[PDB]
Amino acid sequence: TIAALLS
Amino acid sequence: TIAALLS
Amino acid sequence: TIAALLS
Amino acid sequence: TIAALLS
Amino acid sequence: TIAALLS
Amino acid sequence: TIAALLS
Amino acid sequence: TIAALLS
Amino acid sequence: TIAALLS
Amino acid sequence: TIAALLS
Amino acid sequence: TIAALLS
Amino acid sequence: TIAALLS
Amino acid sequence: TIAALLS
Amino acid sequence: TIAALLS
Amino acid sequence: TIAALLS
Amino acid sequence: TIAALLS
Amino acid sequence: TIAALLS
Amino acid sequence: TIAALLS
Amino acid sequence: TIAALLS
Amino acid sequence: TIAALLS
Amino acid sequence: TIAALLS
Repeated sequence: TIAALLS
Repeated sequence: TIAALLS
Repeated sequence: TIAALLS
Repeated sequence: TIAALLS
Repeated sequence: TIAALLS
Repeated sequence: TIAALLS
Repeated sequence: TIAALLS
Repeated sequence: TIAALLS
Repeated sequence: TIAALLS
Repeated sequence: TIAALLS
Repeated sequence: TIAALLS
Repeated sequence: TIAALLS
Repeated sequence: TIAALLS
Repeated sequence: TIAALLS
Repeated sequence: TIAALLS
Repeated sequence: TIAALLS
Repeated sequence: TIAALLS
Repeated sequence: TIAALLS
Repeated sequence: TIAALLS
Repeated sequence: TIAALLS
């Protein structure tokens, strides 16, 4: 699993 | 903004 | 089970 | 926004 | 089961 | 917006 | 079963 | 905006 | 399944 | 499964 | 923000 | 079990 | 901030 | 900002 | 068990 | 497991 | 700050 | 700021 | 386990 | 500031 947020 | 879920 | 919230 | 449930 | 909301 | 349920 | 709303 | 669900 | 919205 | 939102 | 539960 | 909050 | 519990 | 969970 | 708070 | 926040 | 308990 | 938990 | 905060 | 726990 990968959960990512690039902001 | 980049949001992702990979499973 | 995978639960996620990304904001 | 991403809201997810994989079950 | 896969549930998702993307907005 | 995308709302989805795959079951 | 596949349910989706795209708007 | 790009929204996608792939399963 | 693919559900997508490009806007 | 991949759920993504690029905004 | 990312809130996740992998179980 | 993996629980995480990232903000 | 990161709050995590791996169990 | 970069947030990620990899498991 | 691993519990952590990083701020 | 890797949980990271680069800000 | 880091507060951790590895048990 | 860089916060990480690796386990 | 590695828990780190570089600030 | 650098804080780390390695175990």
